[PDB]
Amino acid sequence: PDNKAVVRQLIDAWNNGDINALMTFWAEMRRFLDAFPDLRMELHSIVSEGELVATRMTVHATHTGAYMGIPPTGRPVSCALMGQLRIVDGVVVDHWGVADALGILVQIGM
Repeated sequence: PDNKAVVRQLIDAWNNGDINALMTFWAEMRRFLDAFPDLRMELHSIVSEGELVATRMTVHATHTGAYMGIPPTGRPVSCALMGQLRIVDGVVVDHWGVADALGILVQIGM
């Protein structure tokens, strides 16, 4: 079971809408997905070692929902996102992440 292949398939599943493949692998995340439900993930780099896998990504989406009170603008966003995943037995068990939240506020007009 290659950790680095699980991640690359989780991103594929999310960007293509495969409920099942995304479930074979399993706060502020809801703020995003409520404000940017259409978000898409572009993987720039991936580092694996043991159960931990780390990613550099850009999130692409359109601002259709209220984000932290800012009303929806319709404008697309591109937000840098770095995360860490813990994969046990081929399924993600924990996740850490830092998104460029401030860079979103610039992109939409705040």
